[PDB]
Amino acid sequence: VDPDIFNRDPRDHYDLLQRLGGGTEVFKARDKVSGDLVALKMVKMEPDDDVSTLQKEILILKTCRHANIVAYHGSYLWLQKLWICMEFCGAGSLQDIYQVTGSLSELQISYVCREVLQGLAYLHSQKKIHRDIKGANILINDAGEVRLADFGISAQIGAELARRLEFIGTPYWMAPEVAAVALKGGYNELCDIWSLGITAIELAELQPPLFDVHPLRVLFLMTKSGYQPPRLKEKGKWSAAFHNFIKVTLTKSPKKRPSATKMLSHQLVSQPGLNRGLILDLLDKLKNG
Amino acid sequence: PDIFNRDPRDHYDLLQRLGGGTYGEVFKARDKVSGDLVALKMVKMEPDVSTLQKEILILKTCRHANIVAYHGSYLWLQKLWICMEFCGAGSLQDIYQVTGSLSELQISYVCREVLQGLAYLHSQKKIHRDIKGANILINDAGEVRLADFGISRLEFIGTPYWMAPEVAAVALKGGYNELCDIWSLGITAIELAELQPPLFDVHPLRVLFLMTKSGYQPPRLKEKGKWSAAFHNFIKVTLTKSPKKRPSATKMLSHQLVSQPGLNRGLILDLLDKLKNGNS
Ligand SMILES: Cc1ccncc1-c1cc(N)c2cnc(NC(=O)[C@H]3C[C@@H]3C#N)cc2c1
Ligand SMILES: Cc1ccncc1-c1cc(N)c2cnc(NC(=O)[C@H]3C[C@@H]3C#N)cc2c1
Repeated sequence: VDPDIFNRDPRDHYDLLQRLGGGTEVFKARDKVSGDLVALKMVKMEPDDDVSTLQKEILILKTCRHANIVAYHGSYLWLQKLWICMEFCGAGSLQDIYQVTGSLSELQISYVCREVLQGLAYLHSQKKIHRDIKGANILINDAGEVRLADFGISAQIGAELARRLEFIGTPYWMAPEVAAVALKGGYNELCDIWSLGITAIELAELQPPLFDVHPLRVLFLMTKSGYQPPRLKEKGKWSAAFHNFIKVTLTKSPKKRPSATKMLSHQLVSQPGLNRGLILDLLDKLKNG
Repeated sequence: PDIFNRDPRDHYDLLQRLGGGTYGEVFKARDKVSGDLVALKMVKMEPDVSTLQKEILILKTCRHANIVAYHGSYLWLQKLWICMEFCGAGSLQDIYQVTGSLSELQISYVCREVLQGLAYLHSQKKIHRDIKGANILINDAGEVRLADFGISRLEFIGTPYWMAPEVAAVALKGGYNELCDIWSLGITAIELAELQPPLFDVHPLRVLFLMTKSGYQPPRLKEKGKWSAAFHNFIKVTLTKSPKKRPSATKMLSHQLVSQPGLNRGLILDLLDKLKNGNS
């Protein structure tokens, strides 16, 4: 439910095309009037299904108006099926791409991080947290431009918090550090910086560190006292400025991890020559490789 | 270990819900064979039991005198029933509502017995998370006991390879450590002294937000007169603002208030006697 939801059938305005992506129901679609391409995320919805999560997710997306975040074109409601209409990105995600091209070049990774940091600075300026930064959620269009997508996990966290906030009851025995986690969450937007650092390793190595480890064992490894941030594996392949970018983004203490704005001044993402031309090259490798 | 794949209604007669949602789905029940009374707590399951048996084994390997007795557990139609000791007198909140305010010596004994229970749970990397009068049980032997529901959300997690360490910490523990129990015990002592925690009449949200301000100062006992230096000091240190400075359960057990002589179950049997008089 949304206060600007179009109360009509999206198929009156769009021609459905193929289904997109694992980890979605997302469809490529074409505006019947304009022939423009879009992406339509359909989710069937009984009237008894709780709307809280879908309500927050639409809200999070409509109040975004930034180039590095997939544009929003309204939502629909018809026939017990909700639809979210957003910008379409012809090349899909960076994960879809590197599974074909192999590891990106350092300059390509540098451009991608700058564009992601720009989007994160905008999200964090709205006090939004993405919380699922990864190769699979960084979309690339035919022009080689970078857009951030998939606010599902961000919506889930916000939905449950507001619910845990009004199902609070008697917190009069609650310690101060617990109440801070109750109201604010236990972590802040700097988690997106860490995730970006992991994504940089992912685009260099085709998987995040510890990808071959059982996920539960990973949660325990990262919570141990002596846990050390991960590092690039093939050190000789990369410059010191890239290593430092990983080191600083992967600062273990969130009280010392630089913000998105600060990172956008780092040497790796402030060097000259970073433009979508680097990704047009990557996309040509994808086509002609 | 014995988890029964049986309907617990085969063995017990349910009698009445206990508490008022403060405990959840908890029932007084009678053993159909003997007449023994027990308390049966129901907890819903998903189709997700391996770890379940591990936590059960720990619950019956326990014979700590400050943990409620565990008799068994039933699994039936995706619902887990935990069979426990039944305390006729209920909680300390059940008691002081009829009795009134506890005495400083009675409060000191409770704090000692609760601290021992807390030291046990913390030694298992369990956090109680809900220390308060309503959750401190008193059996007819005069024993002060805590319930161990540590046995009792991958949605938040999903895949963890990209998440920050602090996000993983929130996903596992929850953003804090067992020292939150020490704060809740300090508040509980005040509850036992005044029949309410500090700020009971303020709106939950308001109270929550006031604590996050850096201008927050811990609460204190209402009437400075009725209480001794030891009690006041016990409060001060248990209600330490920063968890990095809050004393552990083991350390708090050496505090003067819970070490003094004369702490014995007589204090609690006296309380039950007063309760018995109030109900006639
Ligand atoms: C990632 C995600 C997770 C969860 N919900 C939605 C999305 C999501 C959102 C959007 N706005 C998208 C826009 N465009 C694309 N483009 C393609 O998938 C190219 C490969 C197809 C062709 N041809 C995918 C998109 C996926
Ligand atoms: C604390 C807790 C937290 C969450 N879930 C269950 C319990 C719990 C566990 C147990 N083992 C109990 C055993 N006995 C009682 N007794 C009464 O409530 C007497 C006053 C009623 C009458 N008549 C309550 C019990 C509550």
